[PDB]
Amino acid sequence: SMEQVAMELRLTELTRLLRSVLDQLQDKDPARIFAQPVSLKEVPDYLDHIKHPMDFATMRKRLEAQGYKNLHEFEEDFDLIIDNCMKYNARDTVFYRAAVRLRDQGGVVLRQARREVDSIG
Repeated sequence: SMEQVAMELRLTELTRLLRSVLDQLQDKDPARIFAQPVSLKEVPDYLDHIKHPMDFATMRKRLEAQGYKNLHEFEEDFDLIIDNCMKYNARDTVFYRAAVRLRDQGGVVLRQARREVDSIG
């Protein structure tokens, strides 16, 4: 149908906007701490601690499959990255501190994204 096509154009455009959001958030992680999945070879007990692992490469795979239906879903994944790190790592660690800085800096980007998503529909 023509409606399914229109719906698909909207998803494609959301995917375009979320790609730009993802790039901007990932720039706030210059140490690349959150770039890839925590390695189960190197942290063999990880899944005993963290039930839903997340990282920027994993988000990017979902994004490029047009797997985010709305900004809420995308934000859920970004928040997992931060919240998983803040649980597994102690306060006095470069990892925890990196997550705090990512959360704080990302807030700004995500605030305007929400306005853009609502504004453009």
